[PDB]
Amino acid sequence: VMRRGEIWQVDLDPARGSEANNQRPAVVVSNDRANATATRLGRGVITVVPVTSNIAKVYPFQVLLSATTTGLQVDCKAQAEQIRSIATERLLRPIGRVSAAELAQLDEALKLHLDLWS
Amino acid sequence: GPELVMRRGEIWQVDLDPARGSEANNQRPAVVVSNDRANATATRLGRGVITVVPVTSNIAKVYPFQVLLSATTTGLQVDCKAQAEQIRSIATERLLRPIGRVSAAELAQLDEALKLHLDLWS
Repeated sequence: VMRRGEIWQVDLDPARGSEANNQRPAVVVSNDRANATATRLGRGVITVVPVTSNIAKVYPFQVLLSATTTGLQVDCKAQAEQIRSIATERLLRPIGRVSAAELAQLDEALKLHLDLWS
Repeated sequence: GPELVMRRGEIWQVDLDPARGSEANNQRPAVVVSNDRANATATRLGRGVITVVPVTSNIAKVYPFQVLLSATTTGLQVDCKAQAEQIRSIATERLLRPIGRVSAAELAQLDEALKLHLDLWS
């Protein structure tokens, strides 16, 4: 049981170059039928958007996540340009859930970054 | 190695290792799906991250989140299928060489597969 919108701590190592690395929170963004399939076999993959506490300059393909509603300890930003499909074994520990507003803007960021305007 | 001129829809050979579980692994073709503003930025800076869809020649069953890619037009040596469920942002340091490009109809199917997989509507 993992669901779209949930924030999990995930293990991204090893990484190369500007790829998000270390262990960090990430938002599940794959659909829940795929999530259910991945949990079924046990293996399978799920797609997540990594999160960083280094807010700095926020781009239109990135979304500010509130520590107050997510369970995070500080406000972070989800980087849609770092989207990654991961083996379920990289899931470490659940932290929380994004609001509906935050998730909707993350759908917008994904559509922008991947040029999915239709 | 290569000059970083990758653009959306192109097929490039990329190094995905090391990988865990069902993650697409080793060096294999993948389809560039990140927007060309970001890709051109990566060209200008000579570094960045490029979002790709890895490819497998194990056709088997083509699910709605996967797209059949023909050997005739891609420059691939056999028919392959793009796996939207394996979408991954990768360092430009992982790009090995350009292979070719998918057709516009194939890229449109890949757009639909991505929207399906990531639960997006437009």
